[PDB]
Amino acid sequence: SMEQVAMELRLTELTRLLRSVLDQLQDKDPARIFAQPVSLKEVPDYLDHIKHPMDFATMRKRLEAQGYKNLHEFEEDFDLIIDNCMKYNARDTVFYRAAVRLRDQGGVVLRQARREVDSIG
Repeated sequence: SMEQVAMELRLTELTRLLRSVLDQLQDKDPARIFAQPVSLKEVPDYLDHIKHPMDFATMRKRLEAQGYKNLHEFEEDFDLIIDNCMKYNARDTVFYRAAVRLRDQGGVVLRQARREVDSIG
């Protein structure tokens, strides 16, 4: 149908905007601490601690399959990255501190993304 196509174009455009959002958030992680999944070869107990692992490469795969229906879904995944880290790692670690800085810096980007998503519909 024509409606299915229009819906698909909206999803494609959301995907375009989320790709730009994802790029901007990942720039706030210049150490690349959150770029890839935590290695289960190197942290073999990780899944005993963290039930829903997340990372920027895994988000990017979902994004490119147009797997985010709305900004809320994308934000859920970004929040997992931060929140997982802040649980597994102690306050005095470069990992925890990196997550805090990512959260604080990403807040700004996500604030305007929400306005853009609502504005353009």
